Amino acid sequence: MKITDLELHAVGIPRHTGFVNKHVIVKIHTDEGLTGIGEMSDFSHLPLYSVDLHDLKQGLLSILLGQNPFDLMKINKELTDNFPETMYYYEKGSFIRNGIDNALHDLCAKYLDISVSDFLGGRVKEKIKVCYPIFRHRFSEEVESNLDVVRQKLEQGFDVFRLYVGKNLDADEEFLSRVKEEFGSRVRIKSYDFSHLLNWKDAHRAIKRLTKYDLGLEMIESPAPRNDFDGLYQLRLKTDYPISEHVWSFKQQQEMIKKDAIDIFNISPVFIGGLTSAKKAAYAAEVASKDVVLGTTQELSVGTAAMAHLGCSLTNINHTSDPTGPELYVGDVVKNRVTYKDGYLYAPDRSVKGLGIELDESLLAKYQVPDLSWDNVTVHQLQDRTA
Amino acid sequence: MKITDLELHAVGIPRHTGFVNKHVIVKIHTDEGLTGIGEMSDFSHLPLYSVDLHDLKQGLLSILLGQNPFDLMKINKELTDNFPETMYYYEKGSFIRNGIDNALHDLCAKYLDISVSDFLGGRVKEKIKVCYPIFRHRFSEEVESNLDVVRQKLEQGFDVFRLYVGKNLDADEEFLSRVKEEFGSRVRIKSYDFSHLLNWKDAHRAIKRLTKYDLGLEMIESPAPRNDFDGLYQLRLKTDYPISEHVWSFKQQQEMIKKDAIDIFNISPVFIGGLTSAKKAAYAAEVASKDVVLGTTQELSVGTAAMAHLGCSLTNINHTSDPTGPELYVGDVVKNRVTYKDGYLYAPDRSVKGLGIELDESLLAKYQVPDLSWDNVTVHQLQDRTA
Amino acid sequence: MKITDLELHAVGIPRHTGFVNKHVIVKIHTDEGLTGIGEMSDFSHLPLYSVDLHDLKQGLLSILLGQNPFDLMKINKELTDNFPETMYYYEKGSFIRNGIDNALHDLCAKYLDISVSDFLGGRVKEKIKVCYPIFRHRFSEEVESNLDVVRQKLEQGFDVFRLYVGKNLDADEEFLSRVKEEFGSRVRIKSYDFSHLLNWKDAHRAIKRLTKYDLGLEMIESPAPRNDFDGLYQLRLKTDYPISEHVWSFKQQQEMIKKDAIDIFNISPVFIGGLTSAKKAAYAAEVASKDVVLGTTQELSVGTAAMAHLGCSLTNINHTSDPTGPELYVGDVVKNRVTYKDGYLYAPDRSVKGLGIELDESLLAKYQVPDLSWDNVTVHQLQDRTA
Amino acid sequence: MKITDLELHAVGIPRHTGFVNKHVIVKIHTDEGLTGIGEMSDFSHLPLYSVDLHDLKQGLLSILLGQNPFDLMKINKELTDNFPETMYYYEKGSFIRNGIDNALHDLCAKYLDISVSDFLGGRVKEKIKVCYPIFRHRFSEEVESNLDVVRQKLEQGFDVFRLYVGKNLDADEEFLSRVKEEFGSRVRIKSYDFSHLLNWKDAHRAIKRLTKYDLGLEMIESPAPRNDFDGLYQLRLKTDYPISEHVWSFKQQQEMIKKDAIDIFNISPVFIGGLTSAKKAAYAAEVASKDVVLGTTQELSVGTAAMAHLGCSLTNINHTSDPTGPELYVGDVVKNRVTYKDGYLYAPDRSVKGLGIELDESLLAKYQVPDLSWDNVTVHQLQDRTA
Ligand SMILES: [Mg+2]
Ligand SMILES: [Mg+2]
Ligand SMILES: [Mg+2]
Ligand SMILES: [Mg+2]
Repeated sequence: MKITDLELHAVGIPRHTGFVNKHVIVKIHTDEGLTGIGEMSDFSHLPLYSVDLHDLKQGLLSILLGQNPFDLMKINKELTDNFPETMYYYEKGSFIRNGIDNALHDLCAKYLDISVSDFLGGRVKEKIKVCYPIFRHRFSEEVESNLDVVRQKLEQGFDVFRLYVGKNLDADEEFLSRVKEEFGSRVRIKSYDFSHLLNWKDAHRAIKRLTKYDLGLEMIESPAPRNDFDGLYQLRLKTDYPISEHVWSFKQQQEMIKKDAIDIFNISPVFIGGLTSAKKAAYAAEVASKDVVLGTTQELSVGTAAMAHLGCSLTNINHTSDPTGPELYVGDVVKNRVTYKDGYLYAPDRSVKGLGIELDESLLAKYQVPDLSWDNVTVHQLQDRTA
Repeated sequence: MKITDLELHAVGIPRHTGFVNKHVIVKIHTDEGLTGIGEMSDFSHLPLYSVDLHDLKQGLLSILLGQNPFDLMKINKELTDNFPETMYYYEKGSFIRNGIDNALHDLCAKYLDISVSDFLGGRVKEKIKVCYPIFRHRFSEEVESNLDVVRQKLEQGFDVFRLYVGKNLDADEEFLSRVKEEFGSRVRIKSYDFSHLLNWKDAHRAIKRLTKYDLGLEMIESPAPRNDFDGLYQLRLKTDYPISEHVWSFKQQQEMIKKDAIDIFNISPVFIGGLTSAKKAAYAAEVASKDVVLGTTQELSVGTAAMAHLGCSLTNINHTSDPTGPELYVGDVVKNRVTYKDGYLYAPDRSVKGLGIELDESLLAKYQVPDLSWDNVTVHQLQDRTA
Repeated sequence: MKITDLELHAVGIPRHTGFVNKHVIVKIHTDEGLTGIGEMSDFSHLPLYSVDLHDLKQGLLSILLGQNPFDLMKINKELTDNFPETMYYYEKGSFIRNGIDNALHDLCAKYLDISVSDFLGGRVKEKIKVCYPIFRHRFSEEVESNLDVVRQKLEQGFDVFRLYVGKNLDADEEFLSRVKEEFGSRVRIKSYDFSHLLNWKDAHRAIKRLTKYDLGLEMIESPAPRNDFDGLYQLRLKTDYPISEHVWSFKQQQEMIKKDAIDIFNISPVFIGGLTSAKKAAYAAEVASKDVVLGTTQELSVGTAAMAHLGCSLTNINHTSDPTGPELYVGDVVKNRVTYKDGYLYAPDRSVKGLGIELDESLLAKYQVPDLSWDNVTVHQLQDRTA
Repeated sequence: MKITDLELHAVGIPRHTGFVNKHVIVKIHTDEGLTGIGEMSDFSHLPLYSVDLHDLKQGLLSILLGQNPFDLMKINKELTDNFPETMYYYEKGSFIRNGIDNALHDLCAKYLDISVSDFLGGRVKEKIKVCYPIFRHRFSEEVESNLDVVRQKLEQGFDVFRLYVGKNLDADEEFLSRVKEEFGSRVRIKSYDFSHLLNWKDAHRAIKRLTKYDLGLEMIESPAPRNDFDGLYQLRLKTDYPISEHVWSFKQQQEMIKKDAIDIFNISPVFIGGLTSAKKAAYAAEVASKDVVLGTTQELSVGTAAMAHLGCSLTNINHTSDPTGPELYVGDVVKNRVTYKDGYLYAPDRSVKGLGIELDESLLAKYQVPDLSWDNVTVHQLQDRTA
């Protein structure tokens, strides 16, 4: 059993918010004809440059060609050796490793005729509560529109959301006020995400005024600059609400643990390099008796299926998670998208081999994009995921 | 696919040193007729009391009955809930969880017709260098005999050993002197193990005089009392040689990491609760960029096969490990013991499904013991594994 | 005065060691016809992926178009906003910002008819002592060859070198022994560079044995993993020799200062984002009363000219620096390379406007490369700069 | 291009408050006839002794004679070597270095026929919000008068002020109450300045009662004794409002950074030694991701012009600054004072070469003073700037 070829299909898929993300669907071929599919999710984050996929294919084939897909530890080591962890939230090399590693999980699972679930430790639950995102307001005039989103998604079953805040505290507070005002306890906003936009003492003042509205608030996320472990700690000591932060590298996670800087570790395959790396981060968190939430970069059904399996295998997830990609994207690349019911992400059928997903070549062709080049976008738009 | 029954076979197997250990071979039965075998290795450690196996079977069946053997995360959680981690090196509950978890790995692997290796991440190497133990000298008159052991095992292929020290520094030094004297660089003693017998400043003085003899010394092990994280740290700062310590609980490992108390994490399934728990500890160590060595309690071929698979899957093992059970025990319970060649433990045939081991009912019956009751043994003998 | 267009010329230039690096020569055009030239130096470092220059041109033009080249603070802010600092040594976005910022310095200087020197604070000296690099030995058989290099460069005027160590301590020591042996005090090796390959306690042991040879040793560089501020500190407390480390981001530099983790801050434009960013790092170091050495990634004459001006403006450089690119590369892209005499890098003629360098279109065309795609190279080769 | 002579013109200029300050206007002459003008601002601060200007001219000429005005790094080094930093807020040597360095910027800019702005990094903005000062009340009877000042300056365009507090908390509170009472939200008091008069726990109690009045409060300044880094830290942890402190020396700034003692670094050329030193402090603050406010000692138009250019070049100024000298002084020494409109300090015309200011010899002669000798003044008056 050995890898013989690799395919990288770039796609451009807009969201209902109008923001257009580019992803790369991965295909790993073997000698026995079995193919694994994966996803390098959302390359549309800073820095403002793009990876050459023709070159990337050679590099990855160079690493993978002839390897036994079951040597995940070995292969992941070589992937990390060629794509070092950078201590940065959106390292494109992490998205790359993720697409390879999750495609390998698909490949291995299909080969054994089992669900990726049974290759990750099984099930602890069959679905995980998630939340729909309301992107940050920079102006008060954006509030009304986001209120329609709440009203609309709530009707479709999502009773839990999360709010990106920090750029205009007045608009943030206005939105929260309007929500409480109109839906009362019908809607919950499980977290206010600062996206590392504020220094901790500034986050502290903002947290203090935003938490006047507690609609089932579960955590405050990224309330300090990237890698400001000490800032996170001081803030963790000053706020009653749990402090969550994303895990984008092992070194960074080690440091937050040593400093006891946070309460909840937001782990998501795409930012840490894949399912193999996510399990490592998750287990490190378990060993440290730390809570975990399944974060997201908002991925397509292939990626969401992968994280769904992993998510339903974790025993230390006691809060609402964030993957709602398929609901946010107007398009997708599979025959049947992962399912969301009542604000819950369902783990794919445990009977279906592999990821429990199937590619739709017509959709691939439809959303096909020549490369990962950027479009006219502003820094603010990239940070807020707006258009 | 569901568990229907459980069997616990107690065996008494003496070592060439004369010390007699009791183990429990595990059998987990399923509805589809597939059975997984495991090992609760070496119950012959303090405290001086024994577990009732009739009662234990009911308790474990109570947890396992009807469960899907693939729900390792779920099952391990319940096992931990019923057998809490105690922060003690020889918690018998850990040996118990270990036998269940490794039998589950055997069961799952057999079911998918693959080697436990392919269920643990694959292979990074095919064998791991190990060392033969020379138990501690309490009197100078024990030296000559242990020299015969070195001479004899060296001839059989083991060129690396490890020495338990601390009770009689004169005898320790005498042995080391005699070895260097007779074998020169032909034999290596990769570590001096204090077994937590000394307070750190005492270990420091002992380390200082013992390290006059460096026959390829790789680490100093357990040079501080159990759980003395600060003592380990101070000592780690005063010694050039790496400091290794056993991982017997997640809380304990978390603390050694936060304090950066050691250089090498000695991880072994039996002391942490099984393959699932060992992978967690191993990954926590990887996330912390810490070195790892595969420790041991000296197990039979069933247990050694399990650790062998795990060992050959780890990427952060850069020193000599310790599992040499089958070489130390006069007896075993399998048709073909795991193989040792040139001081290397070979991972079982990757083609053979499961653990790659086969029980020999005649041997089970031969070494069969009514229970895990103790024999006339002294505290010193239990700490040193002597007779 | 405003920017109207941008040009990115990729070149492939091999070294005498055989390693082939790819660089990008930058041209920023203005409405008044004045053009500034810059250099995005050495993209041939991990991670193993490449940036699309067609896309990059649009992104950068998007930021620069219409801007007044004199608004360095403003422009650098926007550059950082689009290419966030990642806490990683070889962030390609940093190389990119560097090429833009140094071309802007060239543009502004030419506009005022002055040397970039007079735009950076003037001169403190006219030349800076540098050292020629001897790349790391992985095998003893590589020693003889590197000895020829020493003998040969020494004859050409370089009496100071630096050695990359860490992978084969025996070969390192062998080389050092042979040098001392053959040249006595004629040659100096100002530093042993570990390239973050070892954990600090391991570096400590290595440092201890390598420093048996002190041929004018000035510093130990990168003796701890990337961003291991605490490891650097502990080591700084255990070694008499100064500890130097590269500055690859402001956050990272801030942390090393707060922890007093090192003795010498190795600052180089290419890794921190340009001359503007390097001055900031340099001034931060001055405010902290910390020593500074001008590091390097080994750049062409355009980049070397830029760093030369900056280097001769600093008052806190009291050790030998590292930029010897033009001596290491078989080719270059200018009419007259920067000059090295007696192991000193000379700052370009202070009378010549701009960088004091001139592009040679024929050379640009000669070493022209279609893109920044990778060639068959190994991880080891990328870390050691060998072929 | 070389310096040939120096002139120091002492002037005495009273404020509308009646306090009389002495300044020294600087003139640096060159061989090519180009002259740079500068300002050693406000010598009227403790300690109670004065510098001999005849002697000072010899000393400075001794340092400057024959030097190339463009060697700012070199010259500033020599200036610091002759006028060491003392860790004291009002070190007269700092005022001296400032006048020389800013005159050198004027000289260099004129020489290149550009604005000092284009010699400091360009523009990030064209004006900076500033505040008018209300000096501290020692008695309740001083309140009414200061209320007239608010009412009057507000009418002239200044809607933001700052209040010096600490000696009579009752009068402080009375003033604040009266302001809120009469102007509501029309006037803002961006900061309460303690002038290091109180120990931190005392400042904490005072802060607690004064902040009952929040008229757009932006920061609490100098709430701890001079150089009490630990006191600033403890207080920074107990107050929600940002803590700002002046930067009077590199060593002091380094220490506040290492201890993370404050939120806002108040940087002003006069207290740190000039534009060159201010940029260093500013960049150190940028590298540390710390906020900055342009402080002041209240300077004439020459000095205010200099700081204006620097201020409009900084990217990390996100609060209201303090330079309002020309509005506070009844007299000045230029043909056209820097302009203030709507509480904003405007950067001098970017088209005018140099500082964008012109000396008025008649005014120099008018406010001419024989020396910097003191007049009958009390300690309280010197601390509060009252008469
Ligand atoms: Mg995303
Ligand atoms: Mg044992
Ligand atoms: Mg380089
Ligand atoms: Mg003053």
